[PDB]
Amino acid sequence: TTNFDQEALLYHQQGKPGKIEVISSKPCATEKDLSLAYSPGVAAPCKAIAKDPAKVYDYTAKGNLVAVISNGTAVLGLGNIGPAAGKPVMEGKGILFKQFAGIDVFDIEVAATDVDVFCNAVRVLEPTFGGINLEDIKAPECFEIEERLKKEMNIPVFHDDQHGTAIVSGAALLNACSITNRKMETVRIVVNGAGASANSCAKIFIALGARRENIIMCDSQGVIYKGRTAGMNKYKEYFASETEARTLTEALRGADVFVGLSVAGALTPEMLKDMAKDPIIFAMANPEPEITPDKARAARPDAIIATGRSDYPNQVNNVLGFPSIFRGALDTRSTQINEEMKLAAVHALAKLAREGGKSFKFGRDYLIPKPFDTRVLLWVAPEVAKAAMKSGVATRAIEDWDQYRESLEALQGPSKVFIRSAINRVHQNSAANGGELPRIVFPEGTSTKVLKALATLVEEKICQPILLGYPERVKEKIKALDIPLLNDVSIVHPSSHPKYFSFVEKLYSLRQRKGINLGEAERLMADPNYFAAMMVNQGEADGMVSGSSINYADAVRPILQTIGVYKEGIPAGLNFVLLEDKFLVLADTTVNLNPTAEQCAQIALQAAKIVEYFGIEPRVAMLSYSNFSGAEGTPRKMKKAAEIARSLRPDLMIEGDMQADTAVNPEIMERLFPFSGLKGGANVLVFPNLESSNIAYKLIQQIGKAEVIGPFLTGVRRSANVLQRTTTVDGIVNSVVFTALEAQYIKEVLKSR
Amino acid sequence: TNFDQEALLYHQQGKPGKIEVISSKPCATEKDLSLAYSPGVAAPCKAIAKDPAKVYDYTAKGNLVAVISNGTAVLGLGNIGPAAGKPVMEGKGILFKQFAGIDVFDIEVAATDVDVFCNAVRVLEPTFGGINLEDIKAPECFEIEERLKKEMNIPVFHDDQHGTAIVSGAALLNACSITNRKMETVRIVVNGAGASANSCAKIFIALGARRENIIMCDSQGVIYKGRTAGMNKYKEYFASETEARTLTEALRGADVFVGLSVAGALTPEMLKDMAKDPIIFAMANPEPEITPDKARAARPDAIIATGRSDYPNQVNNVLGFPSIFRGALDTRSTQINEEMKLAAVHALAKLAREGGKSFKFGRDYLIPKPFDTRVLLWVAPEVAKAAMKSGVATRAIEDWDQYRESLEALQGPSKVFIRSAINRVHQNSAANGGELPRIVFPEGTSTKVLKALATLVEEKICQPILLGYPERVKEKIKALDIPLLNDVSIVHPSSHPKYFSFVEKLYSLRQRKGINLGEAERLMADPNYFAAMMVNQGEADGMVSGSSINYADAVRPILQTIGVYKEGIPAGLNFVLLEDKFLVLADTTVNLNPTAEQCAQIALQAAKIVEYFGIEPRVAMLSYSNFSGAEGTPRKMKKAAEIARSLRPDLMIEGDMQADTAVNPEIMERLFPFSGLKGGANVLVFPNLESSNIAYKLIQQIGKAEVIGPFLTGVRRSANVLQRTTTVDGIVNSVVFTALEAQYIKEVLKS
Ligand SMILES: CC(=O)SCCNC(=O)CCNC(=O)[C@H](O)C(C)(C)COP(=O)(O)OP(=O)(O)OC[C@H]1O[C@@H](n2cnc3c(N)ncnc32)[C@H](O)[C@@H]1OP(=O)(O)O
Ligand SMILES: CC(=O)SCCNC(=O)CCNC(=O)[C@H](O)C(C)(C)COP(=O)(O)OP(=O)(O)OC[C@H]1O[C@@H](n2cnc3c(N)ncnc32)[C@H](O)[C@@H]1OP(=O)(O)O
Repeated sequence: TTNFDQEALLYHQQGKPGKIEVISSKPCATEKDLSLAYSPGVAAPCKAIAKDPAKVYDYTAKGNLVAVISNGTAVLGLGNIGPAAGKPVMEGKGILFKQFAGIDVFDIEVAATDVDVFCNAVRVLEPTFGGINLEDIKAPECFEIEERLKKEMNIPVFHDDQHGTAIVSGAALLNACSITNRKMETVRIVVNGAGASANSCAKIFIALGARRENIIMCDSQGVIYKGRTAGMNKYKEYFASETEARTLTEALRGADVFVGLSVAGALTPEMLKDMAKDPIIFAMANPEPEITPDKARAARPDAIIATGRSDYPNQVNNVLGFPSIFRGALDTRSTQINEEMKLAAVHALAKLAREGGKSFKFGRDYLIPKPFDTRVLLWVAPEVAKAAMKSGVATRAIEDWDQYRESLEALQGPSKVFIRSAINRVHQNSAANGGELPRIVFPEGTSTKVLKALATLVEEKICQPILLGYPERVKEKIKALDIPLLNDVSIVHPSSHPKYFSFVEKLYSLRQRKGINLGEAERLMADPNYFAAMMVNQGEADGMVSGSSINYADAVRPILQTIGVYKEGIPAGLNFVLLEDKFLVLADTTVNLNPTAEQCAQIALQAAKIVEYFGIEPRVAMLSYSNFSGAEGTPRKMKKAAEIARSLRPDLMIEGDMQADTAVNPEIMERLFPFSGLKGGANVLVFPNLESSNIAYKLIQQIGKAEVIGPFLTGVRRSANVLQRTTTVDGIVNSVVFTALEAQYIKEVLKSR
Repeated sequence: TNFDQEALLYHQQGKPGKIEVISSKPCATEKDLSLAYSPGVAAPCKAIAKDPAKVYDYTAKGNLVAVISNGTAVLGLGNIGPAAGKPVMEGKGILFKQFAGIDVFDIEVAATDVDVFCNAVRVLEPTFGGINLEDIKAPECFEIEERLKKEMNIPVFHDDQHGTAIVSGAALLNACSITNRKMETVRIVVNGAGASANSCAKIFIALGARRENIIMCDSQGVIYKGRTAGMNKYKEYFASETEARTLTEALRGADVFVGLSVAGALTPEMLKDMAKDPIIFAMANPEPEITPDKARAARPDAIIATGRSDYPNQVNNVLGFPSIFRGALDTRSTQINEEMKLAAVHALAKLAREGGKSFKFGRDYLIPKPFDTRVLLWVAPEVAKAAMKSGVATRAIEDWDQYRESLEALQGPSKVFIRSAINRVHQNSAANGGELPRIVFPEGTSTKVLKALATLVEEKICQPILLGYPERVKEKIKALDIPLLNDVSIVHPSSHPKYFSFVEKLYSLRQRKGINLGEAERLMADPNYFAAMMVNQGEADGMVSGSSINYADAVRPILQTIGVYKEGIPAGLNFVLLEDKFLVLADTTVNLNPTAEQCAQIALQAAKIVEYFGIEPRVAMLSYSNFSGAEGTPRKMKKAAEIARSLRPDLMIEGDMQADTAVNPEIMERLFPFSGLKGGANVLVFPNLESSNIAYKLIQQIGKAEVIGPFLTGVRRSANVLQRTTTVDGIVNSVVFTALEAQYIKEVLKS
């Protein structure tokens, strides 16, 4: 079938099949380690737990192990396809738990559509798990199953499909009512859809203060009125209204809030006209919402809008709810997830939306936190903890809350969140600038890697790409690769660009005494690399990305000739290694073969200032094959480099010469060279020659199991980066994210002066 | 209680428990999640809905085993409960991952009733590729297993029932082969009616024993046909028509005793009256029915197996389930039938009757050791073959070499490289009459060195010789409380008999390099110089230094004393132990800026070492460039590769190239298919000391791979200098490989 589907298929099938693997968190390499992990040593925890059962939480994974359980009768938007065919989404859901709350998950697909047998099978699994996440079970069975297992089991039971939308949209409505000066007891709500999510929406809205009579529920047969027989059951009567309205159009007349849990296009302009002033629209249907935010505001300008789409503001995404909720539950070793806790989550999210460089402004286009916000865990998980204890369902009290947030941050390290946060920041930047995306030029307009990355990139609003090349030939490669998301992208052929000759004049004037006269300037300016560099220089672009298809020197050279270094700056490649507790910055990985002490120092200063952009204390090591010897050669160079750097930046920890492990490992430093002023391990590593840097970062990238992003060109006046030609597509995507950042930053600085 | 306390903290420290579920694929970024979850995840779903079998292609199913228990028969603690059994189930899981690379969900079920238990497990089938029932008390377990085996279409296997049967079965085959018995005539009595017994009888009969020649006993005595007292459906399976009623009566003239019982049950009288060449399987835990020394005291002709590791012929289940399930899953089988269990038995037995060299088949080696790295490669394919032949397989394995490759991928260097080294050292010693390698450690007062030596002498790795003032070294040894080193030889250099002969030698070597006799004497008083000379003159087999001194100062007296072999160059070499492969990095320590020629020779040295471990070396000359050959190191590395290829035309040697280009074959094929390096490189030669040194140290710290070394190559005798940043575990590894280098050199010298 399609391209994206094929990618997903290969994603699941390549290497190890599936998306999860169960590994040891403790040593198990030697026979002794196994004598502790298994017999005869493993008897010790058992004996303990046998005598004091609660201690299962102390000696086993339970305190962080959640079950994602399903019979696959309501998978995503695919319906009743079976448990086995539902296994990939349950593995996926597990991944969300791990990435957002650091929770371990076993995905359990049960072959039981009978409620009775499903519950009998699951109930009895309780000793194994810290909590149960029911997922993708069709209505009305899911209601019966969750209600039953919620009490029969002494660990939390939570069907996300029912309550996620209710919780998140609950927060969104709290804030929207606050903006429009509504009080909920008077708010008239209409819910369209009778799936698993609808009932929980009405209940949560009432828990927040809305009145039942002011809420009207609809399904495929229309308004769910009291006394209806056609297509009803026990649970659809739970919120049947005694309203006179019978069609969807009639329920929404003079209405305040629309909660759409149905089908695309279901909400019509006629319906919109007859809502109350400042109508609140939740169009949560999948794959397309009941109406797009643009159509809704087109019909009625005072509207407030939320979707399940990330393309549009106010995305309600279930990922805002279950990770923090289960987190709070597990850390308090709670017996359930009750209404007090769900409400605690609702309010925590809502409050979070209502409160470095830029930040999202609270308003009609910002009603709830963004999914890639690292603070949701920090804010929500503890309020859930608090609510669990206050309700008495917690069995373990949390006393030190700061210490608790430390424990939560540890769960959210750079290997999980750095890129996520970068992307968010790009979004805060564009949003805070009236929404324009940075204009980024790609001189390699026919590069397969580049076009494929741009698909991802344009879809997620990271930049506005401009491609360079012959328009017919690039439109052709784009069609051959079947990437339709790029039919709008600007394509420019340099020689026929209107600003071409002014560009050549500029290059000429810049390099007329460096071997480039008008003839030659014209020649060079016809080259996309040069044209791109000049667009960036002249402000016709906010940044540029090249080198996907040629060696670094050739790609970087026009950048250095056109844009040049800023005062005292030095052109230098820099990469991030995204580890779990920290990230390391490596420089210079691309430009300088054999930098002097002076040059190494400046590189250090540049990397340092970048690290600071990310709110980290840079701690710098000048790497060598030597430990504090200062011997003739590389040792003296790196020692002097550290000395110079410290003189220009006396506030920073900068040390050298030292070996790499001495540098990154603080115990080694304290045990062997405690006189060193570098403490806590360095996070910035500058190399003595191009061999060491280029080789190190590439090896780490290939055989280490840590993401590394870059190289990023530092030292230059305007925004430009040269990819490693060995890059992957996902690599280019990460690169362009950070180029979008650099571009946004530099544009901001230019607009100040 | 101290071992107990250690185990407790082991479980309590860091993350509670012993397991965590991690992603095997990228899933941090927006794109990655759009593939791991909605909307991309719809694609595999839609596929599986269409063809349920594809659940094996797009999910962990084909490598996921449930270790399921209710905690009614946990280890040797009995009916202790589901929550209390959780630690051993996680543990069992760790064993699955380590011995077969199988992922496991530990499932502790709160159900003592057979019908509800079975109803809960039956319905989990879509989740797992197989079910390993564990620690469920008899007789429930019998009913449960038979039932779920019928009801479920994925393999069902209660290891407690069949493990001892299978392993001791292999053992019995071999023991009978040594003693020239045919199974048809062998008289067996098995003592104990636990979960293990019936399956023992069943497997023995499958191997050729007659039901009539087998007697079962429990606490009340012989299980005869027509006995009523305390019998049940399953104790009837092997009721004998024997006239014997006591155990002692059954064992009279018997060939085999299978003890699945209690300590002391086998007595000299019943033992005296077993047949000639009695076979004793004393597998009670914690203590055997009888110790091997006492059984041989009573009957010298006895062959003995225990469940304990202290003694030869250990019967341990860990030899069974990992390959059994491996074979099962890889053929995507619907069950584990008797045919497969037998395949396991026969393969285990054959493997024992066959690293560089191995053990001697006889009465003290009837089966492989539990930690034999050959087991998975040997057993899993025979299980698979049996699975296919018996029709329970749903996916045929076509290429057996491709399959053994895949199993090697599962049991890669990160799990077994050091293990195999240790085994190889042991077998070298063993094949050479038990002499341990003489390794001299000049830093006799180094705490890190002493701590490593504890493990080293404990594990029969070498004969250490410490250097320093005997007083101060014993003083520190007592201070650190390491009692295993009260026997170790300690030498004060100037007080050694061969001291002056050593100084003369140094003199004659360096009399024209700035050293006359006085100076020679003076230097030879230095432990580093003394150690070097000791190794040189053969008064030691090797040396390891550099724990408390910088590398240059440590390595210099070695190079001045022992020196390089012809055409050789001193070079530091490291291994990176990854999961699919190991990488070799050189030269990581000595040469600041090796020439092309030097880089070539370094390459050759690394190559020969890799070949020593049975790998095809593939060499990349690293640069900041891809096949540019520009002035500078690119040119140097291109030339280096050309020279290497000239000296070893049979090898894949290529350059100049970047590191990702080198280790990654896709990059290479995508960008530089003209190159002669195919399949990724495993030997990486660096253009300078900065790059090599920084690389191995960085990888070691932030990478998640063990890195071992540096090892000094190019020198005439076995000597290595540690990185001063080494940890103690680092020193034990280093000394392992030093022992190997030492053994090898001694062997070639005797030629
Ligand atoms: C991602 C990867 O895999 S990276 C691959 C490994 N790295 C490489 O292949 C690149 C290695 N380095 C080089 O090739 C060279 O140092 C280059 C290309 C960066 C310099 O280019 P050269 O051909 O030597 O001189 P060139 O005229 O092109 O210099 C470019 C411009 O920037 C300036 N410039 C170049 N390098 C520097 C530097 N370290 N510091 C300050 N200014 C510099 C120059 O002055 C020049 O501007 P100007 O001539 O108008 O004054
Ligand atoms: C694990 C880690 O962290 S390593 C840290 C980084 N590595 C280092 O710091 C060591 C840096 N390298 C060096 O300092 C030098 O290369 C050393 C120590 C290897 C040798 O340096 P020198 O001071 O010249 O040694 P020295 O002059 O005493 O001679 C060494 C002996 O070995 C020989 N030798 C030394 N290097 C070599 C070589 N690459 N090739 C062949 N022979 C050599 C010499 O012939 C000499 O013997 P000779 O006296 O008969 O001529």
